[PDB]
Amino acid sequence: ADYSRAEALAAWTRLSDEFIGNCYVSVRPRHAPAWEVVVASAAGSLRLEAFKRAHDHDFLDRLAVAIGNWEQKAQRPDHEIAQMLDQV
Amino acid sequence: ADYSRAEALAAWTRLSDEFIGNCYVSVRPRHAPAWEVVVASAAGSLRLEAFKRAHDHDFLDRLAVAIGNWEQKAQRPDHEIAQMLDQV
Repeated sequence: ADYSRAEALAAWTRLSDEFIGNCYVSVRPRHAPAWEVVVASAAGSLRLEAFKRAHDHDFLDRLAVAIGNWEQKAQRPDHEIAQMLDQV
Repeated sequence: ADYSRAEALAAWTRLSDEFIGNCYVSVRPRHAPAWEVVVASAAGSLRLEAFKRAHDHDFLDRLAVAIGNWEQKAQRPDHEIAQMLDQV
């Protein structure tokens, strides 16, 4: 079970759990568990659990874009967003 | 360009402009205008402008899923969300 990309996004982001959860709610496809399910299942890092579930359900690409969009609104440097997107 | 799906979504959602904008921020691909550009360009309905731009840039499907997900949290009936998804 290789969660390298999920772990990388978990480390890279500077967003709050509130904002990460809001992104998850928006981008979640129906075959992925709802946010409340994720939160309940989470032992330890919540953003790691969310990003693992996005990886498992093939939407981490979209979740990474959402996270990068909210980081852009908080003036995260463009090249740092592009570095994250390349990796994740 | 056929904007019927954009109009359908604009005539369906019960979310506020601010909530729609937050979904848009998450789902927007890089080649779509930022939310503030949309806001500045809308001559009529802001939500319709946003949905037309999503149609143009091939993300209206994702925006519709995001809005449906937030409506589902507001206890919008499940068949209504599915009607919107079927149409849009």
